[PDB]
Amino acid sequence: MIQTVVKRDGRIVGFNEQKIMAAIRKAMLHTDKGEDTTLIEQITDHISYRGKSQMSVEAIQDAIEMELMKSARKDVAQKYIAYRNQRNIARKAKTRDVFMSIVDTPAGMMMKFASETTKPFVDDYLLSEDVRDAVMHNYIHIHDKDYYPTKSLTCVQHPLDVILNHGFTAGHGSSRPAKRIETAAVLACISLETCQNEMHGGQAIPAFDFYLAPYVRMSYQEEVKNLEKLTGEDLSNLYDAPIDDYIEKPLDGLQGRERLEQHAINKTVNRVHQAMEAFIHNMNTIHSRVFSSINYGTDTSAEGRCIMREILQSTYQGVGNGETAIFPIQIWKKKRGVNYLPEDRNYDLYKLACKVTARRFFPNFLNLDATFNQNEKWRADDPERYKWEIATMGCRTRVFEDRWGEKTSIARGNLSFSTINIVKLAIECMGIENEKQRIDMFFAKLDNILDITAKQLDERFQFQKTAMAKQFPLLMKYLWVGAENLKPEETIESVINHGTLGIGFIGLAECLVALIGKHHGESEKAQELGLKIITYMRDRANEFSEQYHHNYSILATPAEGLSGKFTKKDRKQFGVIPGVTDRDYYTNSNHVPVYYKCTALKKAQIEAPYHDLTRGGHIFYVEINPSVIESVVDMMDKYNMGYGSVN
Amino acid sequence: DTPAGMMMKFASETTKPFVDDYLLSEDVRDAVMHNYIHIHDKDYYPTKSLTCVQHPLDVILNHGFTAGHGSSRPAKRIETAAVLACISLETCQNEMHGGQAIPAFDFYLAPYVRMSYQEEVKNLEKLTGEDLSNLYDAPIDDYIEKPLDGLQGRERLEQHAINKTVNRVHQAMEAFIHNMNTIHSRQVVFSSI
Amino acid sequence: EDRWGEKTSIARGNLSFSTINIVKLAIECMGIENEKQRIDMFFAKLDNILDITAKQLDERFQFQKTAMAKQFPLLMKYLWVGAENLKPEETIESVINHGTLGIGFI
Amino acid sequence: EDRWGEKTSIARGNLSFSTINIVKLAIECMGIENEKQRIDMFFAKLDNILDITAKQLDERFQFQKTAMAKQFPLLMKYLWVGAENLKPEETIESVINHGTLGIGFI
Ligand SMILES: Nc1ncnc2c1ncn2[C@H]1C[C@H](O)[C@@H](COP(=O)(O)OP(=O)(O)OP(=O)(O)O)O1
Ligand SMILES: Nc1ncnc2c1ncn2[C@H]1C[C@H](O)[C@@H](COP(=O)(O)OP(=O)(O)OP(=O)(O)O)O1
Ligand SMILES: Nc1ncnc2c1ncn2[C@H]1C[C@H](O)[C@@H](COP(=O)(O)OP(=O)(O)OP(=O)(O)O)O1
Ligand SMILES: Nc1ncnc2c1ncn2[C@H]1C[C@H](O)[C@@H](COP(=O)(O)OP(=O)(O)OP(=O)(O)O)O1
Ligand SMILES: [Mg+2]
Ligand SMILES: [Mg+2]
Repeated sequence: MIQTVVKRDGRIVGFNEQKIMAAIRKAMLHTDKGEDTTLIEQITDHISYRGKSQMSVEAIQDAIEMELMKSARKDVAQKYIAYRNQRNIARKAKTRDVFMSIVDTPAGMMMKFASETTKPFVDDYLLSEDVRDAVMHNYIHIHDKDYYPTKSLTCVQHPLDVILNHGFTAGHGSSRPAKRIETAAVLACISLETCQNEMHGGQAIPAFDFYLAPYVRMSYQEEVKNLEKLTGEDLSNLYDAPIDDYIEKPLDGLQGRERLEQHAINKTVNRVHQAMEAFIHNMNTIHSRVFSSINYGTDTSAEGRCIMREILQSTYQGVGNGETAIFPIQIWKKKRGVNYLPEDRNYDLYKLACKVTARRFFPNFLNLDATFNQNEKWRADDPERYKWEIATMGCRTRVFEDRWGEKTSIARGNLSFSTINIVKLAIECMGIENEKQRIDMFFAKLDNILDITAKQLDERFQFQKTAMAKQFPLLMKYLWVGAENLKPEETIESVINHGTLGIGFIGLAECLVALIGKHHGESEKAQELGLKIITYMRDRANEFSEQYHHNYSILATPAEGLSGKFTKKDRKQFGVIPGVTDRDYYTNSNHVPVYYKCTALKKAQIEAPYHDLTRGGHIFYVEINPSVIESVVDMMDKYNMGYGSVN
Repeated sequence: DTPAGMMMKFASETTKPFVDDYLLSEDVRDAVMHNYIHIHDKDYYPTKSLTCVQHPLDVILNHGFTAGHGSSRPAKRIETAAVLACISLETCQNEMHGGQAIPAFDFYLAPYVRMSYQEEVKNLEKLTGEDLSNLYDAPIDDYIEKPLDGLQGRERLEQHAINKTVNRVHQAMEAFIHNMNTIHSRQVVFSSI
Repeated sequence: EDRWGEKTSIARGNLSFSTINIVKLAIECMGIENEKQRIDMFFAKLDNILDITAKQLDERFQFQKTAMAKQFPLLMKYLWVGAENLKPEETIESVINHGTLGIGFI
Repeated sequence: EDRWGEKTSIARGNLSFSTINIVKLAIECMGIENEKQRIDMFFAKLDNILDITAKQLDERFQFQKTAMAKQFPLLMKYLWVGAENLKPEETIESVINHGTLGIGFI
């Protein structure tokens, strides 16, 4: 018969026939009709005989189920199997993640639960038939689909002046306008964190130096007032006294009323340094607990320069014990006539920026001299000229133009963006040996996929309106264009049509190899064909914008949540192809593949003429001494490069 | 109506049936269904979380903390200790499902009022060149602020430092309250002191 | 209080708690007409419900162990009682017992 | 070692210990012709004997507590770990779990 049973943990025990009987009985006492031991005895006798003298618990339960689903009582088997499976799932939850398979920080687990429970229901009940079929067959990717039922937007550029000047009331929390540098930075961090919860993208602050400039003078005035209180003097003429720069100088060797004109500047510099050092640590820890971007560089004043040189020296020492800071993402705004040439006003700040980018990976560089960035309403004497300087985010997104409004990049943002796979569009028509027919079929299918993605974006726009203003407290009261005439229970459809709808692509080297012998980085004809298809998409986007009364733009997708979710589903359907579906990850939107070795000059020369057709966003990533960064910035200046992120 | 609220509702509704059907016993489920017992925070059952903790602030103030990729040096004033306390209270809320409390607020924040008193004195020494080495550990009965209507020598150079220390602790005690109240927009963290 | 520690309210908290419905038991014990047998039946039901509640709390405690210290970064490195002698991959069994279990009523 | 205390060896000792006869279990498993079956039977009997021994040690532990500290003046006033916090009439339950239980073999 059977002598020994091995438990699950590993213990060895003697065979006990009164254990199978009591287990079958508890499955017979949960059905419509129970039974006495008439069949239990037969099952146990059959199991005990025909054994191996040593059996496991699972090896006995398998036999129990096999016997139960074989003798006239198939209703006890289906109660036995389900209970066994539930107990197995319960025991597998002590060291694994079974609950995610059925459908580490607790907040992350809850967010994953929400995303997984939301995605399929949106995929089924909200999308139309044609768009659903297009999405199913690995054609188009709808970014942040989990947040679809929450009629949410992507990002916005914060007009920090409103908050800093009038105060903000969000819920039961109200805050007055600031009066020094130790509160303006905190209020900026509060605004970023608050608006992050209301949108599924990043947060950016344009004109970082301009907004905080007025709060460097206030600290100086407070220090002067406190300095004249213990001496009984009268320093009323120093309040509006112009200052060349807030440079710290040693105090020894002076006396009188010119010695205390420097103590105030010294302590003002110290306070501004501490404030800018707290900003970085806060925006790093909050993310490590939020996509944050700050752009600055086009201010010429003693206060803006002080802020720009304190931030650029607190980002040099790093965080903690010298560690580099991942956030916030810092961007330098370079213009011809402000801080570029050696004789311009802020050349030393530019030199410091180039030095810091060689140790701490930041800042980036945004070129204001490009054709698509220049604005005609700019004059370097208006104190509010920052409204006409373009700003970008760390997520590679641009919103400058507008067909029914001003050409500004403040208080505007993205509404939605979707990505179109074109490598499959090339493999699906790789069979043809004649080039002309192959290209014609490629274009014919590209037209249809573009129409489908435009219809999907229009439908998502139609769903995103009908959202009450109260659902977004901070965004639709202080941080959007017309968000000052909207009642709490009023639809935002009267101001929603000021954002950007993005159409992106992933992979162009692969498409050309699946089309012609090589990619754009080796063959000129492939480069011409790629430029042609990009221009065709841009013209179709213009037609869509004219037809649907919206704004459409072409984007180079950042490839942060779509790096791999396009090539596995093509390997499983088309097989391994040399140089196309044999690398793991597709190459980026229009870059140069990381394996085709090139120099910076050739890469820049080939990749430059795409930025004029990628108005929705583009990057110039170069892998690698301040001289190297200076050369990179000069190379960007020589061409129409819009955004660069050399490290 | 806020997106975070909708996501949390989805997550809780997803979690509850799994807890009912896979993790509870048969006698517990019958009592739960027949309106006998109520299990608090059942939506957080799969996340093996705790409810409450009393924060020891001296550990994170004398030394620093390294959570994730961030780091922080030990506090050296009153305008950074009151911020590190907020950071700890907001960071530990996402790892539990209850409330956060700070015991002995006065004891924990006391050793930094004195450090604030020793920097204004240093600035005064740098301005009016003296030594002032005996003012550091002078036993102060109270940090009360009074007007400077008539003083001279080493008696108004010691009241001025007290005035500045009081003005710097007021602006941090109000910042603590404002920061803990404004977590509604950014459920608001349940905090006690 | 602590049966295996010191009377310290620092670095300690609650693990979980459940509440017990008392009024339903009293409504169930309402057809009795002796004023002395009714209270005895109420107590008999209350004892069983308390036993089930304690069993549920113990089972939740057993599940709450086997949790790695690395999914509670700040709590199990600085803020808990013995957190300092723990490693990221170790479970919190050795220090979890300083918390409390709660039985409620309404 | 200590699962609920520090890893010291001062003021700690042994509560009781019991020994298990292994040779008799092997003599009983001697008529089996197959070697692997013999070893499996030996382990099956050893597991049961270990369970009974642990039960006996736990029962003796339960009896050993509820002993007044007055019965061991010096030991429960100065020599034990948690002593000096105990009244003469208080039992030693709170400080008895720092000892060790012993299973032995020959
Ligand atoms: N001692 C045994 N002798 C024979 N078969 C056994 C024995 N123990 C378990 N089995 C087999 C046959 C039973 O139908 C089946 C159910 O096991 P069960 O008695 O619930 O044990 P278990 O390992 O789950 O223990 P527990 O639930 O008490 O921790 O396992
Ligand atoms: N309520 C029930 N309904 C149906 N079948 C049951 C029920 N209770 C027990 N059984 C059956 C299937 C089980 O595998 C067997 C023994 O029950 P049980 O000991 O609870 O299961 P188990 O061994 O899978 O659990 P565990 O892993 O928790 O020890 O009897
Ligand atoms: N808002 C904040 N969020 C997170 N960390 C912060 C914040 N503000 C300050 N910190 C950090 C910066 C330091 O690492 C630490 C202590 O600050 P602080 O007292 O200025 O120390 P320190 O030694 O760097 O000062 P200093 O060099 O200016 O004399 O707290
Ligand atoms: N961390 C914070 N979070 C939110 N609001 C804050 C925070 N810190 C300060 N505040 C609020 C408090 C005030 O309402 C507002 C401006 O503070 P502050 O610069 O001290 O000016 P004030 O109006 O209090 O001036 P004064 O104290 O001179 O009268 O910001
Ligand atoms: Mg510092
Ligand atoms: Mg104030």
